[PDB]
Amino acid sequence: VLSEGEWQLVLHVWAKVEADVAGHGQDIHIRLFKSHPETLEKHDRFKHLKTEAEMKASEDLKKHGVTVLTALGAILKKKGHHEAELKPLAQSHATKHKIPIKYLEFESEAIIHVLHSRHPGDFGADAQGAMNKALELFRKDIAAKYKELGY
Ligand code: HEM
Ligand code: NA
Repeated sequence: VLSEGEWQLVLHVWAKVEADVAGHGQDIHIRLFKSHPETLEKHDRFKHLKTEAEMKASEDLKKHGVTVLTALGAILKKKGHHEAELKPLAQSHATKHKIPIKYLEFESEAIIHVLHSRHPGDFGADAQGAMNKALELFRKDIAAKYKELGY
């Protein structure tokens, strides 16, 4: 739904994520789990990590963040043509992990906050708008697949 110009801002900012994917992943998950503690309960792997120092010390959580941001980066680089990338993600998050669509909204907010905190200069108003639109499109298409799956 984005313009080419907006996609360029999305991908330009994502290149900075890729310069420290693991660090971005940790910051995003710490923000998600501290702001929305109920999400922490859906991560059986991590629900025992109840302090910020405890999540930061978890190499398992650090590895998961890379997995997550690697999949998200692959989706964003498709500039909306991400049917095949979203299919297995919707399938697992709807029917295996049982993640409400609202939690993807919480994670999207956390991504935006971390990008702004690490890259306040490059993640200005226009890049923030483009990245919000890209994540909104991701959530819309995931929600449509949830419905196809019966969830
Ligand atoms: C922000 C967008 C998100 C992306 C891109 C993403 C991506 C992924 C990927 C690639 C996996 C591993 C493969 C798979 O099982 O499908 C995974 C696993 C998982 N995700 Fe997500 N995810 C997101 C949001 C969330 C949210 C919000 C929750 C719940 C709070 C969640 C909970 C889980 C759980 C429980 C697993 C299984 C992990 C395990 O125990 O090994 N995800 N995700
Ligand atoms: Na579970």
